Amino acid sequence: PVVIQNLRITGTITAREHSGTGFHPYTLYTVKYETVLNQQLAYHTVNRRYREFLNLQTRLEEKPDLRKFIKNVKGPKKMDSDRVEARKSLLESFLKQLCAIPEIGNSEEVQEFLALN
Repeated sequence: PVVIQNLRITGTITAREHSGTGFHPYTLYTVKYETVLNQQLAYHTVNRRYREFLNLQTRLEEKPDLRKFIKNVKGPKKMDSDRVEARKSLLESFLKQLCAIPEIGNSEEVQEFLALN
């Protein structure tokens, strides 16, 4: 029932967190996408750290009913432009493949990651 289109990573934001003893920088990937209704379109942006992509896969894998669907979906594993580009490409295709499976795209896990619900 959720219709997601045109999902891509458009850039990054380098932010900061407190470790408890000081501040540390970290990287968010900016993911933009649209949702369709029937003829309305909503624009969406969510910023997620690499670790958040990895946690998403883990949440799905923790659940047998969902894990089955993503057996063959290549996901993340726990400047050098070629590597940055390969990472952006990997993460993008990961999300797109997840969204293309109704049972996964509509899961609470993907919805939360994408800030849809």
